[PDB]
Amino acid sequence: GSKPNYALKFTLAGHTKAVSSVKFSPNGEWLASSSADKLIKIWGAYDGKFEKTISGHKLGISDVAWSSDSNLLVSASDDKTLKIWDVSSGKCLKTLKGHSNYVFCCNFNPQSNLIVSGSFDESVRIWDVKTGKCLKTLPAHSDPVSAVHFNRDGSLIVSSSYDGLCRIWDTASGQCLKTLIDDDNPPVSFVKFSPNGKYILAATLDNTLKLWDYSKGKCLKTYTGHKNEKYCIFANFSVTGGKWIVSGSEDNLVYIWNLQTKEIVQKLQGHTDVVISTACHPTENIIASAALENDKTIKLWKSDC
Ligand SMILES: C=CC(=O)NCCCCc1nc(CO)c[nH]1
Repeated sequence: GSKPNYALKFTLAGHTKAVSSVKFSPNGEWLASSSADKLIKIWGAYDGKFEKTISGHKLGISDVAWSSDSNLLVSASDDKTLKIWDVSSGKCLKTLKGHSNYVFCCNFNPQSNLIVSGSFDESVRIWDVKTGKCLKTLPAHSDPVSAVHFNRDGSLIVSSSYDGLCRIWDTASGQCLKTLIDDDNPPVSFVKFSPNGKYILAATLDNTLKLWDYSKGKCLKTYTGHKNEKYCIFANFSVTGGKWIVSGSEDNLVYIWNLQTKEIVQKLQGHTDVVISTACHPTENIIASAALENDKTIKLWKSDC
């Protein structure tokens, strides 16, 4: 139908501190979760079945991301490192050292030969997956980096910061192409490219999501109704059914908007703390949501539409 009907199917318990991120594997089989408890957990995407715990970070994890082939994860930790993991063995393949403060956000490029990271040290780093060597350090921002993401062909990186800026970087040179958002405030708490790489979805700590045209550098859509003044809450393009924007909220709800009309089409109730992270399954109408330390659970929601 025209609106989704997401309903709770599974609650995934096991993290012992706040969950920080959840991500579906590109092949759809797995959900990965990261937590302040220093652990990564792997779960079945369709039945929530616990698969394994991946351990090694010395302090909490703020983000985890999948390689394009679903075989590797990268994690960003308060221990100032990223780790690359073999999902099948659970083994740490590489430790990426160079940031001078907490690593907050990470992602592979589509090629999955590079990792991008953002840190409280105000830099963005670009890493070689094969060697674990730092290829480039970008003096990207003047406050902690809240998000980093590659576009569809890997030629661009978008970054956001508490400095109030969203910047787009040429991957190959590390040089800045555009400052898309240039305000002193509010903090930009999240950014990512649209699936086709033409738009950027940006969260600001004034309870606002905006969809930007990258080429024109202009705001096309605004999404409001949720609460977001403190946390770096992820947002998603839902594309398997109806075309939605999905975000967590500091009122403990998942918000779903119609991307074109900007109307709220569903609010998912169940969590008992801030919904910090949401993920949309690559082929099924399935949302994963995760909450902070009063809750510490992940929820799987399914819709017919
Ligand atoms: C204020 C800090 C805060 O939001 N802490 C919660 C755990 C980390 C969530 C998280 N958000 C992103 C967006 O790139 C990465 N990791």
